[PDB]
Amino acid sequence: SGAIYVGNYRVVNRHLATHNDWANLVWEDSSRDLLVSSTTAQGCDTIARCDCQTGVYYCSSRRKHYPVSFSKPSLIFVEASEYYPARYQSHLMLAVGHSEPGDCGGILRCQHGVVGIVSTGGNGLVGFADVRDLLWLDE
Ligand SMILES: CSc1ccc2ncccc2c1NC(=O)N1CCC[C@H](C(N)=O)C1
Ligand SMILES: [Zn+2]
Repeated sequence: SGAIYVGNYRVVNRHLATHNDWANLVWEDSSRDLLVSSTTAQGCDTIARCDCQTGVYYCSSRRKHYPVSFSKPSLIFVEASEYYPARYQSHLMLAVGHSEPGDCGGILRCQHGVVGIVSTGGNGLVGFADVRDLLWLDE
């Protein structure tokens, strides 16, 4: 679990969005596993606007932060789960690191700010949904 709070927006994994997230929907994209909802309070976070490929992510299954080198956002095949059929997820970045399903929502950050959130994983792999292209989050 986990979310990004910037301005009057809350960014979450679309597969973990609540009834309240859907009732205050701003934008969602099943192909990116992202959902953004509106908030009444002003949010705590800043979004990176960069091309960093190194950063640090929070891993809830270890209560620890880990450094990672990650690929550029791309279209990656993702196996079928209880939430989605087998499909290509877009704007996804992969890295070597520990992750478990409950780790989705953990923030990936670089020196410039929030880069994205955990969205997929595998045997010694972890995937992050990029948010750096969503320029409207800052306005
Ligand atoms: C951090 S999530 C994770 C981690 C390790 C895992 N190992 C083995 C198998 C699955 C793992 C898994 N789950 C995962 O990738 N998906 C299920 C939830 C929705 C995700 C999506 N964005 O389509 C795909
Ligand atoms: Zn950066």
